[PDB]
Parts: sequence; C-alpha cells; structure tokens
Amino acid sequence: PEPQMVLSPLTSAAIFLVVTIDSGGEDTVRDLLSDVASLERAVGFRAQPDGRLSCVTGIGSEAWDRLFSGARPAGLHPFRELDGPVHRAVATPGDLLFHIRASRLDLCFALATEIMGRLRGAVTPQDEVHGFKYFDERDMLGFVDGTENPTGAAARRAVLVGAEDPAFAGGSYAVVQKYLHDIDAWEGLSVEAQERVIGRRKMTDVELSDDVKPADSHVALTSVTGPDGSDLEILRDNMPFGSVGREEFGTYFIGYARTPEVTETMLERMFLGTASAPHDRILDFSTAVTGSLFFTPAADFLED
Amino acid sequence: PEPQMVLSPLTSAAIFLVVTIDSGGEDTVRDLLSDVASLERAVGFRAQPDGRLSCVTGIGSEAWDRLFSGARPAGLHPFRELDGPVHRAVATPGDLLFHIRASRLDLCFALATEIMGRLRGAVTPQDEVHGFKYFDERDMLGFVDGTENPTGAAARRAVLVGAEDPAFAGGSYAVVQKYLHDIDAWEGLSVEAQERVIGRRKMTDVELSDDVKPADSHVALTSVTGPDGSDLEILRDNMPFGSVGREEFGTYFIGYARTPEVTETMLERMFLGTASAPHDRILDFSTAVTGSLFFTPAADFLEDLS
Amino acid sequence: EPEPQMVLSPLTSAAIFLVVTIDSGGEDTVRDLLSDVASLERAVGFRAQPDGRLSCVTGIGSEAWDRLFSGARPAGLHPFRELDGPVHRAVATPGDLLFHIRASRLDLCFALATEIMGRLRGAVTPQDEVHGFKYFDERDMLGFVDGTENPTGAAARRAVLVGAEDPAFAGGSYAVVQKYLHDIDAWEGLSVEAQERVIGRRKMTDVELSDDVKPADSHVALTSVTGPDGSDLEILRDNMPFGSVGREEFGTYFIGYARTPEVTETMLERMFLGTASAPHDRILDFSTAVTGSLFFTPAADFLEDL
Amino acid sequence: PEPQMVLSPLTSAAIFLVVTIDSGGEDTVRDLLSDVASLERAVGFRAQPDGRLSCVTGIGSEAWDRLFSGARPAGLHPFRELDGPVHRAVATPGDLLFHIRASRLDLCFALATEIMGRLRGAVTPQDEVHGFKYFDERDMLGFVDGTENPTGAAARRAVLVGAEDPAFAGGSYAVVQKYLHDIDAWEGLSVEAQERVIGRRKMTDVELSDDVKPADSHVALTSVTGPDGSDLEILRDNMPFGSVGREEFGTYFIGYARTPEVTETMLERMFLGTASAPHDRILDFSTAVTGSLFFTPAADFLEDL
Amino acid sequence: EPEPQMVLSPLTSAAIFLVVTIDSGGEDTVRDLLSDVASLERAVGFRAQPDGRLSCVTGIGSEAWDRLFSGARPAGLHPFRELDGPVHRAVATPGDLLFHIRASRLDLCFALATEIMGRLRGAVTPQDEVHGFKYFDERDMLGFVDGTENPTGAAARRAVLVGAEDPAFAGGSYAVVQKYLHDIDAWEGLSVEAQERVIGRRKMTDVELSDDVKPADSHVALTSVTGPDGSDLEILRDNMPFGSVGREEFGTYFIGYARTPEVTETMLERMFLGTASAPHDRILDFSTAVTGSLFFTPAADFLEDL
Amino acid sequence: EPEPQMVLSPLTSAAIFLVVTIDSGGEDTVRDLLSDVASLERAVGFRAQPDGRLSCVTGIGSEAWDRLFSGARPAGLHPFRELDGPVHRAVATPGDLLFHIRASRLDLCFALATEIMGRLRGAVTPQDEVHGFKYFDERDMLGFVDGTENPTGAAARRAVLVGAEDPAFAGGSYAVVQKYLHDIDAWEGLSVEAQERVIGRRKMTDVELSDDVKPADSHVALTSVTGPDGSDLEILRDNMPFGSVGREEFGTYFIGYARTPEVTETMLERMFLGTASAPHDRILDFSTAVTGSLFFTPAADFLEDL
Ligand code: HEM
Ligand code: HEM
Ligand code: HEM
Ligand code: HEM
Ligand code: HEM
Repeated sequence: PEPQMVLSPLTSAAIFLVVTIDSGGEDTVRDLLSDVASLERAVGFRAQPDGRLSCVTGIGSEAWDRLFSGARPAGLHPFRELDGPVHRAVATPGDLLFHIRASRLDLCFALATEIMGRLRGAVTPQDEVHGFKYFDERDMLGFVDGTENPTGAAARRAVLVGAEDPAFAGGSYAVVQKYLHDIDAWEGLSVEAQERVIGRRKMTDVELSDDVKPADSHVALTSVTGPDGSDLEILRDNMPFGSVGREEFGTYFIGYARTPEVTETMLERMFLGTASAPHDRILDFSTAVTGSLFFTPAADFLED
Repeated sequence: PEPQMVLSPLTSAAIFLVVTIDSGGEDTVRDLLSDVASLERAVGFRAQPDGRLSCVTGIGSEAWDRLFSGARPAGLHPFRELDGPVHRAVATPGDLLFHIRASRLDLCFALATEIMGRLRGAVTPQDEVHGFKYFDERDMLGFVDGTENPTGAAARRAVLVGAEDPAFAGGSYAVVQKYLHDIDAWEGLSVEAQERVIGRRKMTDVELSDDVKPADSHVALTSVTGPDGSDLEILRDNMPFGSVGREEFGTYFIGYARTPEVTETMLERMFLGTASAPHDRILDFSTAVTGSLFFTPAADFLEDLS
Repeated sequence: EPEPQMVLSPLTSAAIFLVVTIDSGGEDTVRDLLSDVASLERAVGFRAQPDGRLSCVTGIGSEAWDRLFSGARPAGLHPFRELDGPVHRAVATPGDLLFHIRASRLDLCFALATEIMGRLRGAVTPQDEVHGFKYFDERDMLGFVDGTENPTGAAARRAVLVGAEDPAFAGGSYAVVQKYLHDIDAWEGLSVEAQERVIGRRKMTDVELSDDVKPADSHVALTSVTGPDGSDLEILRDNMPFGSVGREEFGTYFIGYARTPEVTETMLERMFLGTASAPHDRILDFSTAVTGSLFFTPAADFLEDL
Repeated sequence: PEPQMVLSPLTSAAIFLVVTIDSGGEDTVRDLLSDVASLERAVGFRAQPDGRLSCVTGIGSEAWDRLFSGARPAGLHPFRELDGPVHRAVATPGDLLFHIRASRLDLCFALATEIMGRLRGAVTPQDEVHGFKYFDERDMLGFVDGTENPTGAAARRAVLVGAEDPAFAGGSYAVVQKYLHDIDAWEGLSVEAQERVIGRRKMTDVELSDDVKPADSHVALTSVTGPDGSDLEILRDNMPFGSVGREEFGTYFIGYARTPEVTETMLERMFLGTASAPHDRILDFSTAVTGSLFFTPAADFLEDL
Repeated sequence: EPEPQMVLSPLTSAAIFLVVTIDSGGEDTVRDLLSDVASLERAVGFRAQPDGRLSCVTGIGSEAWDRLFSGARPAGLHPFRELDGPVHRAVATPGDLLFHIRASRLDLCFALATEIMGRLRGAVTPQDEVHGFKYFDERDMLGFVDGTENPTGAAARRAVLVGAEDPAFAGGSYAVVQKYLHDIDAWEGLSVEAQERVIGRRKMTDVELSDDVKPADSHVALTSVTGPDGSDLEILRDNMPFGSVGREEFGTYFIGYARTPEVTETMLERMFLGTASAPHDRILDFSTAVTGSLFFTPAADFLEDL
Repeated sequence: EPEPQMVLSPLTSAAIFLVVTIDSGGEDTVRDLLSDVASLERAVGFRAQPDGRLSCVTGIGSEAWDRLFSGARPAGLHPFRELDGPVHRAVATPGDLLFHIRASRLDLCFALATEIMGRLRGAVTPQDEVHGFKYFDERDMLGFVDGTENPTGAAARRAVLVGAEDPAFAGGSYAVVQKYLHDIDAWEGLSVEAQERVIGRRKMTDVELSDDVKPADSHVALTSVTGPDGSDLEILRDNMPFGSVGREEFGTYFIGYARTPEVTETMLERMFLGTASAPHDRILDFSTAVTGSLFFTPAADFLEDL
C-alpha cells in the first residue's frame, strides 16, 4: 500500500484547511477525494524540483460514517475534550483536513484554490491557517521545533498503520490543535526560565541533563515509554502563524501516529498532569482554540 | 542623500502595514522612525545574503503636519477620491506605511513584530496584508505582473525626488490600493478576451500590436507620454494575497514615483476614462477597497530625528 | 539483484540523443565500448557532481543484437513496426545503437558524447543527433507542461523494468524513439481553448479536463490505456524540445520506456489508426514523425560483463 | 545614453544569429528593432532572477545606409579580409547580428523564435550557432577562456563609445568569427606544448612568465600597448559549439571594443605576424570560416525609431 | 532491522577527523557520550537542515573495545598492522576513538566537535585533529579527481556494511585512516604525462588509461583487486585535502570503509610491499604516511542501547 | 580615478589571514610578487565565478615600507602602538606584509595563498596563519551576531578610503589586526542577560539595548565614538572565528579598516585604558589579544605600477 506524503521533506510554508461537509455534499466530496492526487501533480509538477508540494487528506470519525459503508479504521473516534484542573483541550468540529506543504506559500495557495473550487457548495470552512517557519527552524517561542522527530525506518514504524489493522495499512492518524501564545508573559521570563519550561537549551538546542530537567517541562511530559521500554514516538510538523495588528502569535500543532493512543496519552499528561507534575508548563503560555482528529488513508484507498 | 530601498531586488514575500497615529502618540512615533533602519539591520543581517530584507517607511499628508514643524514635500497631499460614472477609487485613512519585503515571509513577520512592539499604545492598525508572488511572477488574474517596470538609471530618474525639491531629494511618493477580484466572472472570459482586457498575451507576455490592442485595455490606459513626448513611468511591486475559505482573491497595488502627478494621471485615465475609452476594463473585475498616498523620505532624514 | 541503467533519472534540462548504425566489421569495436560506457559516464560526470546529474542510457536494436551476441534474446525485442493509418503514418528508420544522454547542462552531455563517438569512429555511421533543451517550467514546444502523469517511485519501477517474466534480462527496459516536427504556424492559429481540446489538459494550470468535456480524440484520452484487469498501463517519457530558428524546424523528440513494447505499441496504434470513437490523435494534425526505432536497454551489469 | 547589455554577467548558453536583409525588407526590420528590448523583457522577466536573458543587436556597414539617413558611426566599415602568408581571415556577409545570452539555452531559443517570427520574409539566415560553456569556464581546447577580460569601469572605458563620437555614445563595435578546430592534431600535443601555444598553464590558468612565454603564443600576440604605454583591451565572450556526428568542434569568437582599430590590430598581429613571430600558433589548430563587423547602438537609439 | 551510522553519506565539502585515546579511568564518561552522540548530532544539525548535511561516524579501536565492552567482539577487529616495505613504511599510531564529522560547511563540523569534546574533557587525550576541505572539482592536492570509482547505491551497501557473516554486528563497518603528507615540489617537477603514469588516469578529463599503457606500478593498477570468484573487491573512500601554507604542509587524509578489513589491508600490502611486477605504488614516492589506525564503526542502535 | 583594492568585499564565509616578515635580501622578490598579486587573484578565481567571490587585500607595514620604497610615505603609517592598561594589554607583534584572502569557500583561499607563498619562498618568514570560517547565522565564538552595525555603500567608502587629506595615497586604507583567544569556560558561566550587558545587544535577536539599560563598560558603548563635529566615526570590520577543538583554542580574528588609524586607535584606547565612566571593555575579561599589527593597503594601481 502506497501512503500519502505524511513523511515529507522539510518545508518552510503550509496551509491547513479544516472544513465540515454540508447536508447533501457527500457525492461532491467523494469525487474530489478521488482526484486530489492528480490535482497535487498538476499544480506541483511544473515547479519541481524546488516546490516540494504535497497534500495530506484526512477524514473525521462522524464524516467517515456519512461517506463510506463497510469497515472503519480501528482507532477512529472524535477528538476527546480534556478538562484539566487549570487548562482545557477543546474539541471543535471538522470533517475533512487538507495539510498542504511546500517551499513557498504560492504553491500551497494554488492547490488550496483548486480543492476549494471543486467543493464549493458542498462544505463549510471551519479554519484556514497559513504557516511559515522561521529560517532556523524556530517557533514563535524562539526554540528550535522538530529536533527529536523520528526519521527513516523509525518514522515509518511510528506513523504508518500496519498488520494490526490490515485493511487500512499505510494510513495514519492526525491530531491538530491551533494554539495562541501569550508572548508578553513569555518574554518576561529569563532565558534560563524558558529553558526549564521547554526542557532544552535555547540557543544550542541541547537537551537538559536528567538531573536538571524539571518533571513539568514539555520534553519530560511528552516523553513516553512503552511496555518493553521503547520510546513511543510521533511525527510533528508544527508551524508558526499570526497577525501583528491583532496581536495573534500562534503555533499550529499537527502530530501523526500509527494509533491515536500515543498522542492522546501525551495530551493527557500535558493537560491533566501526573503525580509528579501539575501540568505542562508550556500551557501557562499557550491556549488551545481548536482540537480535531482525522484518519489519513493510504493513497490507493482514495484513488478508488 | 541616501534613499530608502525603494529600488529593491525581486522578492517573493511582503507585508504591507498601514496604521493611524492616535492622539498623543507623536513622540513614540518619532522615536521609532529614528530607529527603524537599525531594526531592519538587526532582523536582517544574520539572514544575509539570501534574506533580502528591507523596510520602506512612508508618511501621509496629515501625519506629516502632526510630526514635523518645518517644510513639507511639494507633492504631499491626501489621496484624492475619484468618483467615476461606473467605478470609484476610495480614499481611506492611513498615517504610516511600512512596506516590508524579503525572500521569505518569516523575516517580514519578525521585522513587523519589532516595529509594532515599539508602537503599541500609540497607533491603531488599519490594514495588514501578507503578500506572496507566484513562482512565474504572475498575479491572481494569471498574467505576468512587473514586466514593463523601469530598471537601473531609468528607474532612479522616474522614482527619486531630485533638484525640483532639493530639501527632500532622495525621497519618493507611494500610492497604495488594495484590490479584490471577481475571479468567477474573470474565469468565464475566454483567454483571448482576457488578453484584450490587459493588452498582452497571457502565456508568453508579449504586448499586443497597436492594430489589435483596445483603447480601454489596461496597458493602453496606463501608457502616458509627457509634454515632450517621453514616456512617464512608475515602479510597481504588486503582490497577490487572499483567503480561499472567504473567497478573497486580491492584488495589493503599490506604485512609486518622483511626483504623485504621474500616478494620479494614470488613475484618472483608469477610473474617469478618456475620449476613446469609458474606463479601464480591468476594473470590471477588480474593486478598490483602500486608497492612500505617502511620502517615503530619504533614509538620512529619518535617522537625524529626536 | 540486477542493477538497471539510469532509466529512472532525476529531472534534467538538457539531453543529447545519438542514434548510429554499426558498419560491416564494426562489431568488436562496439563490444569494447559497451563494456566501458559506465566508466566513461563516471569519468565525465563525477567531477561535476552533485549538480551535473550526468547519465547515459545505452540501447541495442533487434538486428544489431543478433550481430553482437550469441545466446538468448530479450523476449520483446523486434524491429519497430510501421503504422500506416488513413491519414497519418509512423515511419520506421534504421538504428542499431541509442545513447540517451542527460544532464543539467548541455556541455556535460557533449563531453560524454565526444568520448563515446571518439571510441566508435570508423565502426559506426551516425543516423541522428539531437540536442534537446527543456523550457524552464517543464513546457514543450507546444507550450504545454510535459511529463506530469509520468509514474514515480515503485510504480515507475513496476512499469519500466523487466522482471521475472524474462529473468535473464531482468533490470532491462524497452525504449521507443520518434522525432517529431511541428507545424507551429497552424498550432498558434488555434485559440487556447481549442489547444486544450487537442491535449486534454488546461494549458496554464495543467489540470486535466473533466471526463464529460475531454474529447475522445484528445492526446490524453487516446494514450490512457487500461489492462485486462482494469489497471492503468503506464510508460515513462522524457520528451525534449529541439530546433533551429533559421531552418524553421521546431520539434519534440519523443522517448518512452516500458517493461514490454506492447504497451507503447498499443498507444501508438490508438494514436495513428484510431478507435471506434476517434479517427486519430489530434496532436498528429500538428506533428509529423520523421524517425521511428525500438531498442532494448540492458541491465548495467550485462554491459559490464562483456 | 543607456547602452545595450554588452557588459553582461557570465552566461553558460548563447545563440548567435547572423542574417542579411532582403530586397524590400527594411521597414519590417526597423519595426522589429524598435521592439527588440520589449521582446527581451517579455521572454526574460518571468524567468528572473536566474534566467539572465539578454540580446545585443548589431548592424553592418552596408545595412546602416539602407536603414537610416544622416550620421554614421565613425568606425563602421565592412570587415577587412586578411590574406596572410599561411592563414587567412575571411569576410562573409552579414547585415544584422543578434547576440543572445542566458543561463539556459531554452530561454535563448524562445527569444530567437520571437525575433525571427517578426522578420520572416524580410531576411535570409547566414549563420545560426547554439553555444555552451563548459562548467569550469573552459573552451573546446581545454583552457579557461575569459580570464583577462576587463571588469567594472575599465570594461566601460574599453568597450563603450564616448566623447570621440558623441552622437553614438553608449554604442560599441563587435567583430565575430566562427572557428573550427582540428581536435585530433591539438590532442596530439603534450600539455606543456599546448601551454606554449596559449601562453598560460592549462590546469591552474596562471600566465607563463615573460621569459618563458614564446613570442608566437596567443597571449603574447594579443597583448597590445597604446601610444601612451597603456594596455589596449577588448571584451570577449567566446563560446564552444559543435556536432559529434559531423566531427565539428568550434569556438565562436566575439569581441567588443570602443573602436574597431583595437580588434583589427590584434587580428593583424595574429594573421600577418610581427618581426619576431610568423603568426599566432593558435591558428595552426583553428580555421576561421566566417567574419563580420557590426555596430551595436545605444538602447535608446533603437527604441526611438 | 539494524540502522547503520551514516557511512554512506551524500558528498560533503568539509570534514573534521578527530582521533583520541581514552585515559586511565575515562571509560564510564566515554560510554555515556557514546550513548548520546546521535542526540548531539540532531541538536547541532537539525536547525541547518536540509542543506547542512551534518553527520558523525563514531569508531572504536581494538584495545579500547576490550576496555569498554564485555561479550562479543566484531570478527575482524584488530590493531592496525604495520607494513615495513623495502622502501616505504605504513606506520601504526595510537587511537581508541574516531569521530569522522562531515557537513556542507566547516562551522557545523566544528560545533559538533566542540560538544563532543566538551563532554569528554578529562577522559581522553587528543592524538590528531584535521580540518578537511574539498576542491571545487573534487580534486585532491595532487591535482587529480579523487572519488571517481567509488561504488554507489546497492553496490556500496554490499561492499561496506557487515551482514550475516557476523550477525551480532550487522550494519557496522571497518574504517582505516592514514594521514599522508605530499612532496609537492617533486610532484610539480613531473610532466603531466609522467603524473598520469603514476596515478593511472588522465589528469584533466579523469579517463582511465587503457590496459595496454597503464603501468603495473600505477596507483589504479595496484588498488584494483579481484576476489577468488572473479568479482571486484571494492571499498568506499572519502579522502580530504588539508594543510598549512606557512609550514609547507600539503596533505591527503585517507579514510576507507569496508565490510571486512581484509580488503583494505590487501590493497595496502600491494601498495607498500609490491607484487612480482611492481616494487611499490608510485604514489608513495610523493606521499608519506604519518598516522595509521583501524576502527570498527557499529550500527547506530548498538551505540544507543548503552 | 585611483582604483582601490577590494576592501569593501561582499559577505564571505571563509578567509585566510597570512602575516609574514621580509627576510634580509628579500625586498626584490617581494616587489615582483606585489606587481603580480592581482593577476594571480584572477587566475585562481575566474574559473569559479560568479559564486567564488575570491579576493585578496595586500597590506604593508611601516618598517617594511621604508625597506621597499623611496620617497613619500602615507601620512598615518606607523608601527602598531602597544597599550598597557591597568588590567589588560594590547601587544604589538611583528609583521611586514598582510594577505587578507576571502571567498565563499576555503579551497579558493588556500589555492591563492599557495601561489603567493610559492613566489615568496626563500624571501619571507611566516609569523601567523589563520583559517577562518563563519557560523551560518553570522555569529562569533561568543554566540553573538558579529558585523551588524558595519557601514555600507557610500558611508563605507567615506569611512575606509583615503581621500584629499593625503592625495598621493588616495584609494588606500589602513588595516589593524589582532588575534583574540577567548576563555569560553568563564564566558559560559554567565547568564545570557549578563552576556548581553557585556556586549550591549540582545543575544538571540541582535537588537541593541536601550540607552537606559546599556552599561557604560559594554563593548558597543565603548566602540561608539563621535567626532568634534558630531559625526559618527566608523570602521569596517570583517571578524572571523577560528580554532582547534583538541587544544581548546576558540578565537576571533579581528580586522578593522579605516581611512586613518586614529579612528581605530581611539576605539582601542577606550577598550584597553578606559574612560571616566568605564575602567575597560568588559569583552576583554573573556578575550586576550595575542597579536597586534598595523598595515597600509595601497590602491590597486600603486601595486600594478611597481
Ligand atoms: C487590480 C490592479 C492591477 C492589476 C492586477 C494590474 C496588473 C498589471 C499587468 C498584468 C500589467 C502588465 C505587465 C506589466 O508591465 O506589469 C500591468 C501593467 C501596468 N500597470 Fe497595472 N495592474 C493593476 C493596477 C494598476 C494601477 C492602479 C496602476 C496605476 C495607478 C497601474 C499601472 C500599470 C502600469 C503603468 C503598467 C505598465 C504599462 C506599460 O507601460 O506597458 N496598474 N498591470
Ligand atoms: C509530438 C509528440 C508529443 C507531444 C508534444 C506530447 C505531449 C504530451 C503532453 C503535453 C502530455 C500531457 C502532460 C503529461 O502527462 O505529460 C502528454 C501525455 C502523454 N503522452 Fe504524449 N506527446 C507526444 C507524443 C507521445 C507519444 C508518441 C506517446 C505514446 C506512444 C505519448 C504518450 C503520452 C502519455 C501516455 C501521456 C500520459 C497520459 C495520461 O495518462 O494522462 N505521447 N503528452
Ligand atoms: C580561435 C579561437 C580563439 C580561442 C579558442 C581563444 C582562446 C583564448 C584563451 C584560452 C585565452 C587565455 C584566457 C583569457 O584571458 O581569456 C585568450 C586570451 C585572449 N584572446 Fe583569444 N582566442 C581565440 C581568438 C581570439 C581572437 C580572434 C582575438 C582577437 C581578435 C583574441 C583575443 C584574445 C585576447 C585579447 C586575450 C587576452 C590577452 C591578455 O591580455 O592576456 N582571441 N584567448
Ligand atoms: C596519498 C594517498 C592517496 C591519494 C592522493 C589517492 C588518490 C587516488 C586517486 C586520485 C584515484 C583515482 C580516482 C578514483 O577512483 O578515486 C584513486 C583511486 C583509488 N584509490 Fe587512492 N589515493 C590514496 C591512497 C589510497 C590508499 C591508502 C588506498 C587503499 C588502502 C587507496 C585506494 C584507492 C582505490 C581502491 C581506488 C580506486 C581504484 C579503481 O578501482 O579504479 N588509495 N586514489
Ligand atoms: C575581541 C573580539 C571582538 C569581538 C568578539 C567583537 C564582537 C562584536 C560584536 C558581537 C559586536 C556587535 C555587532 C556588530 O555591530 O558587529 C561588535 C561591535 C563592534 N565592535 Fe567588536 N568585537 C571584538 C573586537 C573589537 C575591536 C578590537 C574593535 C575596535 C577597535 C571593535 C569594534 C567594534 C565596533 C566599532 C562595533 C560596532 C559598534 C556600534 O554599534 O557602533 N571590536 N563587536
């Protein structure tokens, strides 16, 4: 089975499009899904090899039942709201995700235009975010973002559905959350205090030693070990976005994994806390305003 | 006199920020203007040589009178509304323009963040547009955009104030207009009908012959000769922008010239027409929602303030 | 595991196509060169890496094969078959060896071509030499993006490389070449919309026409073939423009690779002889074939071990 | 005065087009000349900044009098044939030159297509050459080619007409010659013997010292001093070309100068020799098969027709 | 199953070679660093991706292996073997750990080397540090292209990575290093043709000399070795120039990776001890070895599992 | 017009600094090389254009000038003046000739240095050789962006090039070099905020600290100098990191160019001897100077006419 381009090369621009399917829009949606790979080639081919254009398409739990009969992916369910003592992860509506990436925003925009052109009248937009990465892979908090992502074979094993759900092998599960940051509060911390929040050095991106790293730092809470002592990993492609005039400074979080359990365990640790940590300290500077879960099928499933 | 970076190399990303100065905000604004070149170097220097970051700062007619106590530039006035039989060019408020360009949007965003950080509490944002160019220099209508801009010495002559206003030599005048397109109506035209609107071939960007090019084409109406028969020229750096969810497809127009009279003559021809043409056909698919005029001083004028 | 030649190359913007016939008594000289051609490719190319992207694919025709080698023949190797349609003809022309040379720059192609022909002088007669160049946005001489639906990755390997069905020749491929000359004056008299109906895709945006509007005699419709089981039958193309402005020669050099020549030959039959619904491929009303040849491109190790 | 792009950045591809103007063709030609800068922008602008497309347009002596009335450039005359004791510099016909340069051959070809499309039925092609430079600035003989070209203000002074002919300021003079090489004979020399022909080291491109450099080497014979003791300089953009099937391996020579007398003095030294040198040794491996001289006007002269 | 270190790297234009010995009592500090070296690589390199191309290959010598680890040894791990030829000598010098650091720029190499040695200060003693740079056309200090006949793709994996013959250490490799200093004055007194007879390839074009003219004591002849079964025995080299103009030091840093040290050692024996037809490799009359060490480079997961 | 050497070079990522002394009897050989150095620069660099950006700036010290030339001397040429502060010392060390070689890659620097030293062998003795590399975001070994406030364009030409004040030497410049070694262990014991107070700029974003927070003994405060007439006195710097990981040597090679040595020397006096408000530059508590030399860099035509 041929996967979608979940494992993409590094890209400096992205568009995230989340829509809901209107009553009676099902047929139009199914037609577009069968064409989205051809649209990706049409927009991208003439800008190769620098364009690096890809589109990953996902389908929500409620939408799946409206579009398809027969088997469901084993782990597909609606995003679960988490109501912590201090911080909340909200659930927001979304039936379809288009995660569009390239080396330039114009290519993302051209593909997004063709997709939405085909769906007009059949869907309602819920969210549209145009992301850009800083030139040294830093996010809006000023930390390098992506460093511990798995690569090569380890990435395939962490991200792609396999023999545990063989009809849907080559798929993946995506969790998205849009975060807005309190930059005034963040810039009031010393650099060393910021390092204790994240769990890595700011300028050099070296992980703090185990003797200094706080238990409520972001890296400590999002490190999870499996039954056998292996690291359970996800693949992230977080993107900054925002608007200077409205004072909106954001991180758009997207995490891919072979089962949603990994990502959801990380989120529970962050928002509900553990015995040793009240919550993830990154959340004292970051508010989640969307939350959705999608299954991203193998490419050949869509081509039918 | 050292000009600001009006004549920039080609860039693929831009931010246009237009603000108004709140009552009592004048001193904070003057301070920022004296530091804006230093901020540009701080954000940009470490991303050289590929970043190509620049900021051009412009000041409106009413803002000028509030900020500075001596001489005014000879051509500085508020944008003049044009009320045509069919189409209107509106005037909208704006005291400061920051025209920020680079090879990537993140550099534009970082400089815009530092600028607005210093101005918080002294200004109110009126417009913010994040622009991106298509990879073959096309605009939202699918035509190459920029081709007949002047270059080298001819660009300097067309854009920079000289001896005619010597205390402001090295400055320029910018007009901005944000345009929204009706893409559904545009895409219902045949390609040949689109070419008759613009005045150039779509795929190859070759200008149509004088025998076929209509009088109400964009290129015909924006071609102006002077008293002496010489071409009057401006320098444009138009940028696409929009939002696919809201069906917003735009062109952000910006034109620089040594005197606003050149730009204003072009706009009069477009909106009010001539003997041979009712109006520029591009306006049947393009609506202006902003309009403002600014003077962009020489860099040393900004540096030497308190 | 048998190592293929570089049939699946990265994108290249320059090519030289060299077709020669083996003179009487030239066989030994040719066999010696074939055993050295991979080493010549490395010699010319290694010092220009990683940007040079130099490769050479070497092919051998049906009649030449019997003169050079004893033992087994590849199952699908035969002379190119002439197709004599009601209006258009696909000619067959002589060729014993093909050198398909590709790089990011023409000079690298030329240096490799010079070393190869230097070794073969006196043993071969040149039949065709074409210097090809791709336009900067992957467009061909007709102004359409060319290569978009080529297969990639595993699907390309499956469509192109001989496997278990002919195990002695696994890792080989079959190449068909045809040099085409265009009537550019007639082509440019069509509207863009009418050109799109010839090809089956939009010209500017390269989006395929919807199934309800795509004509039955468009290029894309006639070259879309399904197998017995309903799977798409695919080939890998690397078509190149060529020409001479002084002689008014504007061309496309067609080269198609496939695991069996049956796929390519079925597409050619549909183009030239037509179907129930289509007289012929409308691209042929603006394109004349003046060469036609078929070659087997062995696995690299087969050439080395002789 | 705005010059044409005689002083171009380094380019790896070129097309040279030489044509003659047919009976009745003058009006069609004048129209094209007034549009050629706009054609260059149309083809090139959308491929910027990597394309680096330019076109330099030249006009021959005879053609000038057919196209324009009034003043002539002071140094414009037909190419002068040189019949040396061993080697000959031929003159061949040419009314118009288009020297098209870019980073890629497809862009050169697209501009050449638009130009010749406009001229069809008014001109006859005499020569068409598609040139490519080797990736380390080498020519067909394997030597770095271009090294001692002038740059900056020294280039402007060597190439552009100034006050000496003020109506034609910003123009230049181009000489072209297509050369075919005997590559078999060249490659039979040792590297050291090839270095003595050129006057520079082959791998490192360091000039041989004056005590070792022979008097009949290419660099010695093309080094010329003026009345004042100053170096007389030209700007060259030589390009390889060829066809492997026809065994055609060439250099297309093009040299620009403020007056043709500089280039002509170099040609006399190469073909007729000096007191100490019979001829340029490069000519024992290089045969000229074309030769033409053109004036390349300032850009505004063409625009104002 | 086993993930190799980045032995098969893309081409890189900068390198740092660091050889150290482990001081008495330094073993625990070293084991801790080895378990973190891949994390340090990501920390320095991720923010310069994708163009940085930073990698570190870590090797362990024979005597150090016994100090660090209990249990199985790699089958081919032994101390470098000194070769005492009639004229030329290959010396053995001390070295417990190798860090072979490569990237597209030297500053990335330097930053990673700084982090590594920061962790090891007080536990190791440096024996050699070389900063290498490539010439722009892949040439070495002798003016010849260097790397041409390296294997690529599948053939490289087969020649370099330990497999089923030593399954506990599958995905590992063996590295031999030698630092060479050249007598450039003697070399530059040769004619080019005499230099070509030393190396066995043409200098400007890098084409191999024919079998009839290539001397038996040329570098290429002596380092071409066939196995019992007739197959070529291959290694992967990434030689780097280095030097200091003021001290007249012009060097080649040799590093050769292979699946077993026997291949590399057979080449070294032929170079230094000769054959029946060749006293020694002529390259050694202009090149003196001043270091010599052998290391095993484990699979990446073996290092992580500490 | 006198043609300057390439003091105002584009940004380069690699450098070699070579300082030598002229041996007794070496004068003639040196004069010959000086007349050829521009020719050697073109020979090494032309074949790597346009990306190579190779340049060489040649300087001559005070004592060497009097050995090589007769007649008039540049007005400000004297030996480097040792500064003996209460805590910190700026040493003077020997040097007759400077070669400041810059390019986009180290191999071009190295090849030109090799040809220069080849011609001078036997006539000079090397005193210092440093191979410099820039970090990818223009940072120095202290982790701060280095070069941000250099002057550019016309302002740089005015700050650097000799003019009418010394008309026989117009187009020349004065270069001061100092090699600094840093105590990185002490430096990394400071917090980031304490480091920012040493330099006078924010570390990550390179924004200058406000005048109300910037200490009087910060690097930026002490190296900001105004003239009697209120003008900023500026120099042009091209500082390069260098080092050796095994010896724990981390350095900055300082080079500053100015139209008169008085500007540079005033900055050095403020740093080493202090002012009324500041004992010394706090950067010197983590930075030791181990060389110090002053050279005059003549106009290019002065060197050619020898
Ligand atoms: C909706 C807004 C606009 C769009 C999409 C647009 C687009 C274009 C295009 C595609 C061209 C042809 C290629 C080129 O030379 O750039 C052009 C030319 C031009 N436009 Fe616009 N334009 C717009 C508004 C304006 C306005 C408001 C002005 C003046 C106030 C203006 C002045 C010009 C000029 C002077 C030219 C060059 C004509 C010549 O000399 O050939 N444009 N524009
Ligand atoms: C004058 C010669 C030719 C020209 C200019 C040409 C041009 C094109 C163009 C523009 C496309 C559409 C974009 C793309 O997918 O590449 C195309 C598609 C294709 N052409 Fe050609 N073509 C030529 C000859 C041939 C010949 C001789 C064959 C087969 C024997 C062939 C087979 C194909 C195929 C299979 C496709 C892909 C159809 C699909 O599956 O969508 N073409 N060609
Ligand atoms: C037959 C084909 C020609 C070839 C292959 C050729 C090749 C070269 C080479 C390799 C160099 C040394 C590098 C350089 O400075 O560019 C050179 C220099 C030069 N060539 Fe040629 N050349 C040819 C024809 C001509 C002609 C016809 C002229 C003058 C009419 C000419 C004038 C020069 C000049 C002036 C130099 C610079 C000499 C100096 O000042 O150092 N060349 N040429
Ligand atoms: C002074 C040290 C060295 C220099 C400057 C040097 C240089 C070269 C050069 C220039 C080539 C030809 C182009 C190529 O294939 O890379 C070559 C090939 C080769 N060298 Fe070296 N070499 C050195 C030492 C060694 C050593 C010590 C070994 C083995 C232990 C070795 C093994 C090889 C091999 C295997 C080849 C490829 C031969 C073939 O199959 O064509 N070299 N070397
Ligand atoms: C000891 C090692 C040195 C280091 C690491 C160093 C580092 C820096 C840094 C990080 C900056 C701020 C960014 C910038 O504008 O460049 C700077 C500025 C400066 N440095 Fe240095 N520097 C050193 C030595 C010197 C010396 C010896 C001088 C002068 C004699 C000097 C003169 C300057 C000047 C003039 C500025 C710009 C001040 C302004 O904003 O106007 N530096 N230096």
